[PDB]
Amino acid sequence: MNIFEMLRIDEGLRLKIYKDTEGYYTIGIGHLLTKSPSLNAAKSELDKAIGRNCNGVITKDEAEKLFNQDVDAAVRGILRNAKLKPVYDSLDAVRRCAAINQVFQMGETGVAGFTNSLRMLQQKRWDEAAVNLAKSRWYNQTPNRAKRVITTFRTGTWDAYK
Ligand SMILES: CCCc1ccccc1N
Ligand SMILES: [Cl-]
Ligand SMILES: [Cl-]
Repeated sequence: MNIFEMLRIDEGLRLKIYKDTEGYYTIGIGHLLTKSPSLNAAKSELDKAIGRNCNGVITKDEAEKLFNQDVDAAVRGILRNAKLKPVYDSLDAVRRCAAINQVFQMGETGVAGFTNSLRMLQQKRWDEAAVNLAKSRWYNQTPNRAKRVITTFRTGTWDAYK
């Protein structure tokens, strides 16, 4: 297992514009297009990201390309963050995938305010961090996914992704 496979599992793959769990226009492998509710803004955003007139539809390769860029951006966002960086570097490889997942789904912002969890993870208090992480709107809105990420942080194995 690796980050791409993991995220492909959590986000799925859709080649036509769709609405995410929060009702926002998205495409491909969880690639957010816009928070606005105007489909047209969304199509404009898609065309600009792809570089051609898509008319709301993309190819598999195009999707995968956005996905590459997006995984990369996420990691790089983590590395640039002062609160995040030190934590991330303290983790092993599996757990780092779980960190990237979260940032991919919620932004560096969202994650940057999980202060108490940050600390617990840095101290390697797995079970404690796991409980703390579940006390969140993130877990409450997307429990199945949050469960898999939390298990991942908790155990350092790919079991939740089976
Ligand atoms: C709870 C925050 C977990 C975390 C630590 C380091 C980098 C990214 C993320 N998501
Ligand atoms: Cl792009
Ligand atoms: Cl879910």
